[PDB]
Amino acid sequence: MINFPKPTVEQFFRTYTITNFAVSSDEKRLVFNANLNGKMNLWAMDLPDTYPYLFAHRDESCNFIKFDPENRYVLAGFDKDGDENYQIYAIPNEGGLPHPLITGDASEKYYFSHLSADGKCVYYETSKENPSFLNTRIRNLETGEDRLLNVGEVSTTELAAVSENEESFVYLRAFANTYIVGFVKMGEETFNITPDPEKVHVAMEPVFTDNETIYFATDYDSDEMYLAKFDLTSKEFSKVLAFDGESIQSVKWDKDNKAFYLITVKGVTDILYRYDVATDKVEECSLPVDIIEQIQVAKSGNLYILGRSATVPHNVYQSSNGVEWKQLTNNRVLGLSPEDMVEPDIVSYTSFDGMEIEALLFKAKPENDNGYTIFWPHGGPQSAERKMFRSMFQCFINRGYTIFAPNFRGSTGYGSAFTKLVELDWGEGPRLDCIAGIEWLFESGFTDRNKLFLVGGSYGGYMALLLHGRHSDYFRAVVDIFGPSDLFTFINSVPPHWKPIMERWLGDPERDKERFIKDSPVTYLDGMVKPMLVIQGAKDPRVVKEESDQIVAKLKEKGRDVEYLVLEDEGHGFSKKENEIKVYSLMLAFLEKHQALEHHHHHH
Amino acid sequence: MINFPKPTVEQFFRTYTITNFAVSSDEKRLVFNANLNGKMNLWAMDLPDTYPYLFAHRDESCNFIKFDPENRYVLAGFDKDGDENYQIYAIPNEGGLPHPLITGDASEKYYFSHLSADGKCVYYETSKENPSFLNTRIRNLETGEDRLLNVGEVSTTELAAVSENEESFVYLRAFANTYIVGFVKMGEETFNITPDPEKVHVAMEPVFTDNETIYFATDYDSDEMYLAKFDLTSKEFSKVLAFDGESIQSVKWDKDNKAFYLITVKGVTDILYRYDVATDKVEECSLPVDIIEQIQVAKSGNLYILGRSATVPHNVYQSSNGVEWKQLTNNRVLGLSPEDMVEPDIVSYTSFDGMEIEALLFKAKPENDNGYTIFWPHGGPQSAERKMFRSMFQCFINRGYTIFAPNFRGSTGYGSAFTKLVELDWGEGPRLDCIAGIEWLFESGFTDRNKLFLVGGSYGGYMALLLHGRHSDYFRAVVDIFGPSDLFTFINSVPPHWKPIMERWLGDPERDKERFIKDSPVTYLDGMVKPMLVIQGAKDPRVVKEESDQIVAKLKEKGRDVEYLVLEDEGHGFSKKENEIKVYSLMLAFLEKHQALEHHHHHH
Repeated sequence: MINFPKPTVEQFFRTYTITNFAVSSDEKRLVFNANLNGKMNLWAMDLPDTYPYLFAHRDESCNFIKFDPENRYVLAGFDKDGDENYQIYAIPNEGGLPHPLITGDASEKYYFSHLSADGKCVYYETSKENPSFLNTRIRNLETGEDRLLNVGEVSTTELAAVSENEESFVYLRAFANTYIVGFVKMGEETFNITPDPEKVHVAMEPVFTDNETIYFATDYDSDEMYLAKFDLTSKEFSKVLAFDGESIQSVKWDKDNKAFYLITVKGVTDILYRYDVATDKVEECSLPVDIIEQIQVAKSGNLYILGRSATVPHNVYQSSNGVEWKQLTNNRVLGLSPEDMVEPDIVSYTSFDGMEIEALLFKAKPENDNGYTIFWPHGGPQSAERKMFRSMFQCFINRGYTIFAPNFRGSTGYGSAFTKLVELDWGEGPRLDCIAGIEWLFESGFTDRNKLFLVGGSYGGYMALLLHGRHSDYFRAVVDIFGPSDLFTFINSVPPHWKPIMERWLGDPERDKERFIKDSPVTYLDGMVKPMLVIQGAKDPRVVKEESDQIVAKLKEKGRDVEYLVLEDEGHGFSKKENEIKVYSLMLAFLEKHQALEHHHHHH
Repeated sequence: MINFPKPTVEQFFRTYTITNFAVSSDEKRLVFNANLNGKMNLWAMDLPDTYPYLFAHRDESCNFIKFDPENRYVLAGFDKDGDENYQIYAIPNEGGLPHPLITGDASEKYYFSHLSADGKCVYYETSKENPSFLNTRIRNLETGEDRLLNVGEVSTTELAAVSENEESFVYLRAFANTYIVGFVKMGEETFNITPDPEKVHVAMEPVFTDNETIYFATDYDSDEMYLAKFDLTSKEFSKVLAFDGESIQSVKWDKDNKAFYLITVKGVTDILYRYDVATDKVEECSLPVDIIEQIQVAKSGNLYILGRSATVPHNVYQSSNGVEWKQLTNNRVLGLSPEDMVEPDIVSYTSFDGMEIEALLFKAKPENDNGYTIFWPHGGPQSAERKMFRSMFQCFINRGYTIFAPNFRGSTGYGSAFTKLVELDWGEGPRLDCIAGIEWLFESGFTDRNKLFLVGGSYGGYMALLLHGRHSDYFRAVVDIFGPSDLFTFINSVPPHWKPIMERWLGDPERDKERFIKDSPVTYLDGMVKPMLVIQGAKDPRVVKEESDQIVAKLKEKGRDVEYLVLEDEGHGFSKKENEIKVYSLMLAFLEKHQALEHHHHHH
């Protein structure tokens, strides 16, 4: 009847992000962090009523939310403008204004570790007197007394679990993202929790089941993360449950049912399992989305997840049995449904050394298809592109782009060994996996030559710059979103507590000088001749602004076609809607103007 | 445990407004207009799910919302930055971007009147060819055809109801706010719906129950508005149902139960009644709030309202039967409950001629009380101050102010005769009502001399200016929010279609020269010695910018303490949160600094 034009990119601009949530011990309140009003703030629902209200006002990113078990307060962590100098604040149980609780100087960090079961004692890590390795302290909220509990040594040390009786403590000590050693502290004495800490492995997600037992996730002597157990009395490590070709990334003790909920990564999706300890039996549950951001188990055995799909934005869901899910939030893409968006095809190709590489290909719909492709290397590097909603992707797909995102070596979800391959090799193997995937796109016919764009953020921004420098001929245009450009400057500018990890992840500036030169994008500045858009957040602590200033500066001396957008109030990401939309709008205009006119004149 | 500071002012800044709403015919969608994300936009709930999602993006005020009966579209009307040039847009059933439907030049107005029961034909009013009186047209959505239906004559005329068979039409013609004459057009002939249209009276809210029958509210030969019926065949007018000391202001036909829902005004609250036509019986319903803003009756008989109370913000409720209400939305004040806010005491005093004047007194809480009082003349003037939420009041009360809001002569809610007393008397009767209220405050002890601020908006702002001009000694400082300052400029600057009403409401600038001067604030410019803040929206069509510009320009010539805030992107109100907050912040800081220093030195 009325002729409504088809959807435009502006419809994809009004979707918000939910980063995080928590559920009160009695399940009467669920609080979540979302930029529903244009900036990050905590919102609440009085379950079962799902109409949300503002729970606290702050307009900052939030790193954790914790209910008092006796409902006298809510704790949350907030930084400044993407600072990542998170500190700990308290909020009245009914909401209100955050109140400084465990805070200090603007450059200090205060991370929440554990809350005592009586709600009196907060365990946390701080960088204050120990920037490199962090100290572990306790604040007693009744008396105000604050104690040193553990002094970090050797590498970055955090407190990851505490026994009901507050006599036993599990620490995790990170030497790399793939080498994380667990130890228990009991007397003055300490104990490894795997059989051999000299073996490269991760221990994650420890939980006390007794004052004398922990279970946790580890890939000790395996290519996948499995469920292990450690007995503090006998000091016995045991392998309990493993999944063929899947890594456990989440362990949740359902105490009253003596059961675990376990999330695994199987490539580009997450799977949920229930494990009944007593009957040693495993139920395969069903998730309503493909990618889980967070999960919580209430005392009653109810299950709460935060997750998303390719075609479904961040939403929170509730289940009793882990099989039928009530969707609680209703975060949608304006006027559309999953059918209106594109699911990616999972696809694979063979790389230079015979290694099979899995990738996500999002084909533009014929009706929208503009003939161009965006090659998107994900950020990390020890991360992944997965069936996870980014309004960014579907926005570009709406404008008609095909998108290709390969999980180059270094990506997670393909076992421990695959993930280690980017270590000490940021610019050889992964780059060649990308070139190989580009060649595959041409062979496939889903990309035409001279119609390939290149877009990437963070590590992907570095890869965008690196591919630009050394393989310019492939690309029509490049977008670099906070990409490190020089490895010597970058490894010196990361936060101190990342420094001990950087020797194993990246390398050493003096010992590995030659590799560092060869993998730094600024070394190939002369080869960066295609039009380029650079985007950076001034407050970024991971990839500091200087990495984007220097590369833009060096290009501008050579009179190059470079655009540069700085967002004064953001860090490693865009928590404010205004800024997010500004970035989308600019990337779209940039890519549009660098398509070829290809104007056809017909018989008229 | 944790020492939380007491509620601050900034907690009243995060509350949003809901101005208007509609429910689909099948009750499976409810759409409403709100500035929950900082600007006005349509949000929606898939009932019984109440988690809302964005339905249309526009960032503009919305004057109506209308579902298609066959669920192929939603109509809505938007202006530009508080222009009040509303025009008609269509939105897909699922939501999306509004599409120009019945629109034109930026200065033109297109007001929706009626949609045909098949969803084919849209009746509307436009200023285009008849700015003073308006014309009524019809648009066929299947064909694109647009016919002229009626030409406004004599005074400003709208189509208020259309029969099921589209052969009879009720028009309303307004000569004053208290004088609105109804007539019916069938064939080419027209009849009065009241016996004598020479009697000053109002007819309102007509509804066709048959193609031969209408009911409506009117106050013909009465001091209150009552339910009335007019039979189109026999041309019989009947007085059907009246409520002692209450005026009907809304009339809703529940067709399947042959029943009426009627809302009355009884001073400072609204009351809901059900009237069963078959049995001539009245059932008194209960409301979950004191002031109703809008009401729809679904075909199933279910009841939907939007409203508020002194301590409960705008919210939407639903009922099977008008007794037990389900609150659908959760618009709250951040971290607070009703009990944390102040209910006004209902008070009354005798005025200069013995007339009784009702008033709302908000007493500051002992623990907050700063000892000052704010005197607030409401806007309109043929409006009222009522037990209605304004985040503004509770914000000032929290900071420690007592607030007094009298319903001076001209106010609604105390019968037709009372409402007319402001007509041709803006600056005398009501001015003296205010003075008597101020004298009563002093005598009651609830306000001290030298501790009285004055704050008003619209007609309230005119009154603020006048009270300042002729009576400055009563006041520490004054806030004028978009108030007319000079009656000569004002009456010439109002919108074209408001002009016909203006001779009866205000008067004639030649015939009434003397009174216009006596009642213009700007003739008492010399008496405005107290410090004053002035607030104006640039796009305001009711009280144009020039009314505030000129009074500020004149006070500045005499070196007076005047502050002026213009909001470039607002009209006669603050639809955008950023502006509303700037206004509150500035008012609070203005009133603080013009309190007396009151420093107390202690023995320490």
